[PDB]
Amino acid sequence: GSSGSSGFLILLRKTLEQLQEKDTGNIFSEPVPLSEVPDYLDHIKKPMDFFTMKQNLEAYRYLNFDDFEEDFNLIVSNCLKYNAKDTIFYRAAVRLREQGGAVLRQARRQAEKMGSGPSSG
Repeated sequence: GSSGSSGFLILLRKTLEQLQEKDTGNIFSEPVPLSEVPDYLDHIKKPMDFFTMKQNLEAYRYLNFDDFEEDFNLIVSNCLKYNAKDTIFYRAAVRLREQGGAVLRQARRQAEKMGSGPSSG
């Protein structure tokens, strides 16, 4: 075992929320239904969402920001790779990737400042 890494967990939980704030429509807040999209995966190799990422996070699956960030990226990618600008979910994902960036950029420094060494503070 190890001393334990909790602080990092909190930072993530707090960050994820910030991202949601941007999503006022809650288009990604929930996982896309297969009943309406039988070929969902057929185009998406790794389907990620705000709800899905949460579960993994609560399961201590994300130990390094990079990972916690990856999931999010997909949420937008799989959406921008499956749908087109014309659609809604598309324009909604673009905003998250743009604005959200600030959230992941502000929280990133924290996950690093935690350890007084490779990052000042």
